[PDB]
Amino acid sequence: DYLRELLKLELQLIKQYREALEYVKLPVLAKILEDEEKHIEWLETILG
Amino acid sequence: DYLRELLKLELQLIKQYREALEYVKLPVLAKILEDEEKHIEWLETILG
Ligand SMILES: [Mn+2]
Ligand SMILES: [Mn+2]
Repeated sequence: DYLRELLKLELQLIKQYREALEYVKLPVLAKILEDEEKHIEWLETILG
Repeated sequence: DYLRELLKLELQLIKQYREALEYVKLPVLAKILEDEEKHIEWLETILG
């Protein structure tokens, strides 16, 4: 579950990232997004 | 403040990351940590 909990925060994280991106074209914001998306696939992979 | 709010979630994120790392030697967990740490410096840089 610890792993679910992180998958949960990350998923909460991106949304807020994506919110900013509805409004501002800030490439560094889009670049964090991309890592978290990676970050979230590893979680899913290791959750099975 | 939107930027503070993200700096805030990230900071909340790592802690939970670091918690797992007190217990488990999972290199992929340590590798996320590292990105978020980057993720957090960009925030600080852009917060000024
Ligand atoms: Mn992440
Ligand atoms: Mn991050």
